[PDB]
Amino acid sequence: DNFVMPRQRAVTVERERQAGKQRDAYYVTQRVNLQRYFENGVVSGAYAA
Amino acid sequence: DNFVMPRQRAVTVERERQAGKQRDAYYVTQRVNLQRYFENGVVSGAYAA
Repeated sequence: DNFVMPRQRAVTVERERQAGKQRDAYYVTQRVNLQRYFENGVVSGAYAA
Repeated sequence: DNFVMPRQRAVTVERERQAGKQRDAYYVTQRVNLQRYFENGVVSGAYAA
């Protein structure tokens, strides 16, 4: 529960038809992040060094 | 009446979508000029010195 991902825009596939070049360009963008409410709730384990 | 408004095209708004930069480009243009039939008809009063 401590960690939540925020999002401004989802995954969007917008196509652009270039003409002088016969190719069609596809653009996919996304606005996301990962933050936690408070500074706790995650613990890591590592080998003995 | 000595002055005129030579005009070719009026004020036009062109909307362009540039998907590569994901900008909306807006262009406004017009073609105008100022002319007089004869080389006279004006007078201006300036300050001293």
